Amino acid sequence: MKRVVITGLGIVSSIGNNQQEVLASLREGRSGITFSQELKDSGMRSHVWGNVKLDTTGLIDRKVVRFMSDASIYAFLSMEQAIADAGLSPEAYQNNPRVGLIAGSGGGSPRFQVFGADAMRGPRGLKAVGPYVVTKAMASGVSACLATPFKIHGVNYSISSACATSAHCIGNAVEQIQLGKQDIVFAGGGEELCWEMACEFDAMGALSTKYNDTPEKASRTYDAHRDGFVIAGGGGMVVVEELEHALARGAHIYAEIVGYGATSDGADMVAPSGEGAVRCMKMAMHGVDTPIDYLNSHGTSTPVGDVKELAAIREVFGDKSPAISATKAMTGHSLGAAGVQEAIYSLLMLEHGFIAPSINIEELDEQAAGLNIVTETTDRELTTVMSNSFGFGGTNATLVMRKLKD
Amino acid sequence: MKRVVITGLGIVSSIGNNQQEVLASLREGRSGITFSQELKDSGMRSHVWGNVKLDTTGLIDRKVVRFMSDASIYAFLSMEQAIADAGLSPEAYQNNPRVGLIAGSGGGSPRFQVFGADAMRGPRGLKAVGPYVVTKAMASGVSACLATPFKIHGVNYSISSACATSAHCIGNAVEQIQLGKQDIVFAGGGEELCWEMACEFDAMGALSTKYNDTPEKASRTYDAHRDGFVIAGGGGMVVVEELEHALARGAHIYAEIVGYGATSDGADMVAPSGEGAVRCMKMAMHGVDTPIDYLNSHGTSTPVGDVKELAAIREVFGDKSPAISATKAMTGHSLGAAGVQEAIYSLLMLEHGFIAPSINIEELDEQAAGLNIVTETTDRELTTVMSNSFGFGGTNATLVMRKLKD
Repeated sequence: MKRVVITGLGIVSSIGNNQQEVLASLREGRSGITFSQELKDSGMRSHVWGNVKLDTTGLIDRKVVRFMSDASIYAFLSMEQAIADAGLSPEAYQNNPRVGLIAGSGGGSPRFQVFGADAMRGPRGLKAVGPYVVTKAMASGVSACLATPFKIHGVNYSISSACATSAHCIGNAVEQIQLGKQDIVFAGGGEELCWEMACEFDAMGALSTKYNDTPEKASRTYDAHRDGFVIAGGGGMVVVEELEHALARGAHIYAEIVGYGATSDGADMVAPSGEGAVRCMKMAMHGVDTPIDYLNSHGTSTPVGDVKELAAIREVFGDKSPAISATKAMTGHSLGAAGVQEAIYSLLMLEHGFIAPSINIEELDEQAAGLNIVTETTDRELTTVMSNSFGFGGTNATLVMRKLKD
Repeated sequence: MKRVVITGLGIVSSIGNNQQEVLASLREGRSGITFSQELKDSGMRSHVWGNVKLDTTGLIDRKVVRFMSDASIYAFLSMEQAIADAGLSPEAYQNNPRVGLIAGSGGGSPRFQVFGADAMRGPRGLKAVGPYVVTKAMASGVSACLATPFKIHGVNYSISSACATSAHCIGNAVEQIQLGKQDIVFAGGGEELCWEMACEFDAMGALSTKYNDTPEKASRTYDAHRDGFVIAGGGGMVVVEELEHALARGAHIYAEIVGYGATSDGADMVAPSGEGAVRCMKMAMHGVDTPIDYLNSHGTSTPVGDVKELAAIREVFGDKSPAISATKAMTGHSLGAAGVQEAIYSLLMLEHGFIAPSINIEELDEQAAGLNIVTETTDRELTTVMSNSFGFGGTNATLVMRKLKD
């Protein structure tokens, strides 16, 4: 019966290496997509990506970083930011059984899986593989690599659900607190950016390929000429905390998590049914007495997906369409890190009072007609915001966050 | 405040392809470890494994199986068994928002990650990769591939936590019911068996290498000459259901889940601290008014691990040491599938009234002195059983199950 609030945030993405840079990008509709020589050289048709523009060299202690893959590094850097932003000191969160960590990635580390296989087939065998590939490649790398250095004693595991990954991590963190098991749970995720994983999506025809010469226009949610998502990477982390506990320490509260929906389509393996999304949004709005002012859509910029989601939104809201914008048009699709990053973009909009634009729409899709899709930065006092995450395998997640009465 | 029971089970392991074969093996102390030509040819030092002796060819519909890797296949076959065992008909669990699925694997699919990378580097590029590698390789493949064919509408995601993976899946399934969100949750996991993933553990020195010529004696938990675990694969799945709901339909109840502990060491990345295990077992016994009759230990057959756990058990029980046996001596370590498989071995013991033997102990370790480690099949009425799962990254899980008063 506990109330749950977010008291700190951290982020490393294609549009910024901290919340200050991300905020500026969001206000300006600044694209984080660039041309990738790595993707091109691999033989892929998609040569654009949402890359993290930061050299992480030396940013993490040698003895800690030896066990990590990029998803973990990104998540680790985001957690450090979150801890500082939350105002937490070591004695408050370390070696404390009421403090946990739930963070994951959608793909683990294809790069280190392959590195290990290649090394093993070489003339050096096991010696070339080394003793650190396991923690780099295992699916729970993101949580294992963070829980250990930060001395976490509470829950510790990774949740994985493709594009919905980090949204479920936050939702499950919420449940641990409601259940009275934890006081604080660091929730989020990370994802590496590499051709080893990207080629898989390109082979499936999911990625954009017609705008390689104009990377900033490849990701274009709702535009009539969109042709797939633009892959990205990065990390994000939020401090999910129980209300009394947060108030007792004088924490700064960004918002209260008032709704969480998690459903399944039980239909198609790669395309959304729309029906599961309807159920998901309704579940999250259950008991939310205020209207939704802004909705950060999943909108990956794919022909079928953008539309199914728009159809589900009409079903749920009918004529009360809330303001809508797809930030993926600026950032690209970070897969496992999308859920937490997009929850962070929404919290910043709620905190600073503006709606980030849905950029690159040259010709609005017909099925988007009649909806309030915001295409230019607009200042507006927001109170209740919603963020959708629908992943492959038909797994859906929706989070609803609302300002806590001052 | 709901009570949670287990009403059905399914299993595909090194010691049996169904619960009937597993039961016979457990009663006889029959080893499921064999010599692996695949492991030897790869250049590894460990040439033994706990393989699933079943040809899964044609066992799953073509259109469903095209998206799956072995972990998913093993988990899929286990679910079918569990549904039949639970007495559930399609109209009861399909397209039902109160029925969910939480299942994962520890490594996803190293085999298909590598296959995709190798194909991409060949002369055929993307054409050689194909459109199915994503669902095969993504970390949530096990849940995504099962939720879709079985028409699941409730929760759908994968939990990953190395050796504790499927134990957390079951514990999280329990919480969904206690929260009143679901009536039934299929919980479990699977893990593929391949050199691509095994070499990573061998490179780290975790696997047994001194008994390749006598495979049946390689896994020897508590023996003084153990030298590492024996890797295995397979799957398992249990039907976690709310009590009233189960009684209302006349379900057969194997046991009630009376305790679930989930902790973190926050110490070593690969070795257990023992302190996190103490806290984990205590949390799971919280409020359990009956003594633990039998404890299915994590016991992987490693020098340091077996001992830390034995030390934690002494700390918790002192002089009330319950009967103890490590079934991994017979089955090997199935990683992500270990948790649910071992919960199934314990349920069969509770249901049939016997304690499976801890085999291969020729010379008992000194630190095991004074504990009731069962080395031969012994018939005994059991009432409350406990099963431990401690994984890399210092993530712990303990489940406590008890017979429901007739």
